[PDB]
Amino acid sequence: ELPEDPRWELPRDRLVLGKPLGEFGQVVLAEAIGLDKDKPNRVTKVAVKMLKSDATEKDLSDLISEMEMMKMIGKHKNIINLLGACTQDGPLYVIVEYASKGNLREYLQARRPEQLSSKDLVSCAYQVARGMEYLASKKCIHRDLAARNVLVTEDNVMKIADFGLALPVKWMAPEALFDRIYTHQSDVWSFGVLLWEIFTLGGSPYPGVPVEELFKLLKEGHRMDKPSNCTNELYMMMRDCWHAVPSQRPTFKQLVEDLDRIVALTS
Ligand SMILES: CNC(=O)n1ccc2cc(Oc3ccnc(NC(=O)c4ccc(C5CCN(CCO)CC5)cc4)c3)c(OCCOC)cc21
Ligand SMILES: [Cl-]
Repeated sequence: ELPEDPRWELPRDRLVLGKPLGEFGQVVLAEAIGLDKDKPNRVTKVAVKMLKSDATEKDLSDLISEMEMMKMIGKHKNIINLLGACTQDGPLYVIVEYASKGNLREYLQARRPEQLSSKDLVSCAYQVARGMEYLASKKCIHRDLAARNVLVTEDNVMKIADFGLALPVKWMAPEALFDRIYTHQSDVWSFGVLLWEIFTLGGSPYPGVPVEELFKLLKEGHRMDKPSNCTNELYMMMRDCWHAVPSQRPTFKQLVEDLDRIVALTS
């Protein structure tokens, strides 16, 4: 039996569950009635994460921990924000903001040659940087930053997902891969691969490279090549994110500052 929290508790009769959206815990589309108490007759489209039918006691503990983490972090434009929850007299439902256009990898893959400009791709990169600047300032390490874990809203807002949970190897920094040392600097390495994903329109990184070979290539100092539709300045930003010593990588503050200047100058 879970403790009630009046700040976040939505009644179950205010939540109409819809189609399944995604299958590490089950997610469904839903409609919430009267979230903003200013307008109690308004319907809001929401994503509702829950446990699977064959879920353990440890899975419940993780999903509770995930909910409590999201309360502490607070609201930002470029993250999947908590909107409410159903904890009492039924299954745990963690209600969050709905992102109608899916994850960023599929969004880009679908829109390969409506078309997206150069300015749209750098804007997309800036919003992911701005959202990670926030999560870093709230002391939250992602551990798994990628285009699959960025969602896209109806109004083209990039929202970071699956942040701070208690193949992925191609996004991990060497220190994270070898020693399991996850830091804010290892999330920058992962952001570098996320840039490479954006400017390849959802490309698969290190293609035809097995797991055993990828350990050696990074140790020896090999990196991914420049994309075709991509400037030199933006590739230097990728290469700086992929610096071997973690202290020498840029911060998300610097990346936000650099990307803000680039979006302004791009057409
Ligand atoms: C730290 N904890 C958290 O961050 N989280 C807590 C709860 C939680 C819930 C999450 O699920 C959500 C949230 C918001 N939106 C979604 N959207 C979709 O799945 C979606 C996917 C694909 C389509 C496509 C449908 C078909 N057409 C085709 C053209 O018409 C193209 C769009 C449309 C929609 C899922 C989540 O996202 C990551 C995992 O997703 C399974 C992170 C979460
Ligand atoms: Cl609420």
